[PDB]
Amino acid sequence: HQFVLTLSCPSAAGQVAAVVGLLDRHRCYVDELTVFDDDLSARFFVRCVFHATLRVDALRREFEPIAERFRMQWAIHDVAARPKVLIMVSKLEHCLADLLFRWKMGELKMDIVGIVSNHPDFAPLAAQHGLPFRHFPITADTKAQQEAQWLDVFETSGAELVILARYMQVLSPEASARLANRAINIHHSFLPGFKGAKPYHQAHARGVKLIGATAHFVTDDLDEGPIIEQVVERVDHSYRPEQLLAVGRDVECITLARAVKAFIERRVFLNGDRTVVFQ
Amino acid sequence: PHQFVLTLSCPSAAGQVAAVVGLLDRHRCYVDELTVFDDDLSARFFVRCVFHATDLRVDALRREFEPIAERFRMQWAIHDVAARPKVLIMVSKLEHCLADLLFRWKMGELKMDIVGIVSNHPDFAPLAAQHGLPFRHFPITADTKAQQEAQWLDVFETSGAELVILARYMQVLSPEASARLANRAINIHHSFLPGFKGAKPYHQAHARGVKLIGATAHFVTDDLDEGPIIEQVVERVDHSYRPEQLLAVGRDVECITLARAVKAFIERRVFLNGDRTVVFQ
Amino acid sequence: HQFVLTLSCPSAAGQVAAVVGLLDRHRCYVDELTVFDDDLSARFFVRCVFHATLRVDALRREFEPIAERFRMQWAIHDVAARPKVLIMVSKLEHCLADLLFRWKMGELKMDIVGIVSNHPDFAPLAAQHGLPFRHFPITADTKAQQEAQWLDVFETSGAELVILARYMQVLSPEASARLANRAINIHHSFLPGFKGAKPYHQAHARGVKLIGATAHFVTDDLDEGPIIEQVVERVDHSYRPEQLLAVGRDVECITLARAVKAFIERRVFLNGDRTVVFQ
Amino acid sequence: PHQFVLTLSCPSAAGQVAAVVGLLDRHRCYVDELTVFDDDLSARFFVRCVFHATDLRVDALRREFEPIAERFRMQWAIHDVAARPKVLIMVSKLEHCLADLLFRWKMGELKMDIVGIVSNHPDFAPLAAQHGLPFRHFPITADTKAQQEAQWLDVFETSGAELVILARYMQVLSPEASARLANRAINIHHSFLPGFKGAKPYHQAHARGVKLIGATAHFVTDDLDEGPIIEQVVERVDHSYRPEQLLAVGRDVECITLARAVKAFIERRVFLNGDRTVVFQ
Repeated sequence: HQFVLTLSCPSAAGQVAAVVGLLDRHRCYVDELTVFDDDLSARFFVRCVFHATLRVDALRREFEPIAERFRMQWAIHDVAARPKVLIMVSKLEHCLADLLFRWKMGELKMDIVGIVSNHPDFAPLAAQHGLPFRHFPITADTKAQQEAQWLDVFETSGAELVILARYMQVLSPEASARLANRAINIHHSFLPGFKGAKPYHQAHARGVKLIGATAHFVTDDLDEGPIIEQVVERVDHSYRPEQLLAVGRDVECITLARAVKAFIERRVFLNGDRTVVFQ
Repeated sequence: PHQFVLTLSCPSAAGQVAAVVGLLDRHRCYVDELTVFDDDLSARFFVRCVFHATDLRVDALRREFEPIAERFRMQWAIHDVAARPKVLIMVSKLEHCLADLLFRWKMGELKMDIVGIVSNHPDFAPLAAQHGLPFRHFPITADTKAQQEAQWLDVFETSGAELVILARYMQVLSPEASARLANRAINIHHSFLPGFKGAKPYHQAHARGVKLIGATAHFVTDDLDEGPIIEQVVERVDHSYRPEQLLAVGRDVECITLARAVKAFIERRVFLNGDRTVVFQ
Repeated sequence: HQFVLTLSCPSAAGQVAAVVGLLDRHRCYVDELTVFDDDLSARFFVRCVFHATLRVDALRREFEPIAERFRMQWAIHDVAARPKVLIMVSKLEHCLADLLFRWKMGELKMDIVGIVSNHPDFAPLAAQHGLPFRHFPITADTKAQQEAQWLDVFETSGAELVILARYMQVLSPEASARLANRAINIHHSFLPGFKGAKPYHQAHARGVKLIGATAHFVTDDLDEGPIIEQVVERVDHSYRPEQLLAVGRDVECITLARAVKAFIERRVFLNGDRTVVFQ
Repeated sequence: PHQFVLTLSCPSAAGQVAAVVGLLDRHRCYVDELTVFDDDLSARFFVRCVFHATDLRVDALRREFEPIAERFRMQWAIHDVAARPKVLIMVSKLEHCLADLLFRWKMGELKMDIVGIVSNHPDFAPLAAQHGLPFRHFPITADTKAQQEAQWLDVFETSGAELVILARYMQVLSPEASARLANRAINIHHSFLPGFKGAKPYHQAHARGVKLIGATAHFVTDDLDEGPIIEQVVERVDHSYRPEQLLAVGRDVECITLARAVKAFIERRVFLNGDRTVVFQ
């Protein structure tokens, strides 16, 4: 019966001794351990998976004063608990279908509390998987009201993460602030970047040899919130624009799944405007 | 078998390959490799064909190719595969690409004849000397940009080089110089996802927490670092890499990316296709 | 409206001229061309995707004397035709489920004429995809007869390919000969090779840093038939035997899918005991 | 910051990290890196910790580590990160791994001191000279296998090298030679999937139509080309690669694989774990 401790704090003497000292005090066998010290942000990170050899509740309570002393933000999760997630989607199926398959097959150990959309298109996909589907359409005069609707479902469902599986509506500053660091977005990426209409036609025109994607945390910042994962795939001159699009969508699937997996396995930490991701 | 390679590009139309293989069959040439690509968006057609004589009057073959090139409006060439293409390498104060190229050359991976190394600095004169290669230092001052280009462009012409490699040569070629070296000069630079402009891009990459570091090799044009892409390569990095460690990765990726591009050029596998390239494997 | 011509023959002068000359004679625009000449087996290979600008039927008819002249094995397939495939499975779901997903999502453009198994485990899965499922159990005294049962299904179904999605019964020499070069198998692979009991425990013990898989054509040879694809994934010392197993199964999925796609897109040719695979 | 790296392995038990960090805190050392791994199947525990002084009596730190090592039955070492490990490189007639290591060394990627290059052949004497490295040629005859090993084992001892790198050294080390170099010699060889035994393995790989070519770097034992694996790498190939082209790829992968193993060793990231290894990133 395992548990995973994660924590970050300002780097300071005695932090490791305090943490391992506690684990030892409560006779915890350490199944996994990973530590990282960022001398530039002056921040320390720990992920520890362990199990007892009554003891875990005592460890949790005694962790409080250590956390206060070092100003640590931390969490201890039951590894058997499946994090609750809400998946948002529009009219593009690929990321949603990919996540549901990885979930079906046991790769992503999470509880999908629901699938929410501005379109009705994937009601049957949600049904084929026994998952609740909520359709909240948007009109010109109801953008703030529609957001409140799905943000309400987010709160009442107990979800701790919102996965934007190619949800195509721009989130308001207030939505983004409210979901800051508890929502993961996915989009395509190019080297060099292409902005504006028909980016895959631009990428074809420029004859790029790589197509990519980036998964990041949603924040209420001027630019994209913190990067979690980036992946690229090699292409060549024989790829028409529609074939580049196909590669991009595939890379979005892998990229999103990696990000989501790292979040639900407690391997992703915020480090200012960037992330720490443990393998 | 003594091999030759025919490369050609021309406007899209029917019957080119038939005409080419017909001529080759008549000269009793065995086709070892044949790659064809039609780009229906740019309406351009590309062929690379490696062949050898089965029993070869190569001059008579070229002569008989003319009616074909004229009919189909082809740009073309037949090279002797044994010939080592002549190349001129430009460098400034950064050693890494120049050193990587010299290593691959010395070990026989890059089969080219380096007619000279040219630089705005004297730093790598000893490196050149150690490899038995001519080195020329042509310094630049605010006033002598045009004069200094004329100097190395002179070396380029008199040496017989058919390719100039900018191995992190950190001076911008004039529009005059780019035009004279059109389709005959390859540049390398670092590439980021997302892009970073201005000073200290590796520090920006670090602060942005990128998980990839890349590089792009391209043919040189007037549009600074943005000519036709030949090759792009990236390497995975993570949160533990400080700016100077990302810099080390970028320089490594520049090396591999440039070497790949130069190799495709000397193996006659890269063709211009407007603002992009066709690179056969 | 596209067609794909594939052919292999003993390498001889005039072979390209004959093929391109015929394509030009019938005003066929070439969408894709790939040729390869193997000077060691002295064998020539061509894959050509084209469309007419009545003409294709005449081309097919006139291809016969050229094929006879050069001793070519060849085929012209309608690209819109979905090759018919039969999938065999036992109690391991992973490859079958991966193929069904890729099929469902339109990546593998094939008609699955049926799923056949020695166990009943994946009947519900088959029903969920609207596919025919046949359970043919095996007992000590009926191994020859059970093979006949699914071989009959294979013949009557019109399938041109049998995909062994971790079908765990050894095929008889007669079955192997009958399915020669029309069936694809998948198995795990290691560097170095591990034979016998618990190969993932052996891989863990030896501390390998890579886990792989190989997809190959079934033949009636002593060793496995021609290799179509091999893939490896990196692992490390922290991977327990059960985690190595998980990576291996994942790689089997990717490897099989690549081989199957290459077969249904007419990109794989036999070249004696090896294969030519066009990208 | 002047860094040190502590490495240790010991039987699994509770309390080691606490004791280690406690000591480091007592000497006001800042922990820069800490990697821990317990292998519950071999019942071995491994730690690598990089640290530096903040306000360092290193010999008092070592002295105070003794009670900890004794109690927990640890094999351990504290190395100065600035120190360049001393290495001896063995080579025969194949240049590729030696040349690759020498380039990575010259360019600053492999921070080690090469105390010498030893060979059963004279071929690479000039390669050593050019890098200012001592070269020793120790030829072998039918009746002198034991005498010749004694010659280069003597160089190993007197040179103060802590690592022998077998850069395609093609003589089988004796059981005595292997024993003296236990945990201190790295070998490289090609690896295939499936495995090929005997003459002309690349021709065999070609005939089998393999789509990958690999290499394995390992510690040396009595067991020929078998020993604790440090690193494995593979490169994709296809039907168009002739046997000699497969060989060229295999040699390239041998270079990369060996270089990664050597770098892991000199960075103190590789631990023995019975018949396998632990390699921290």
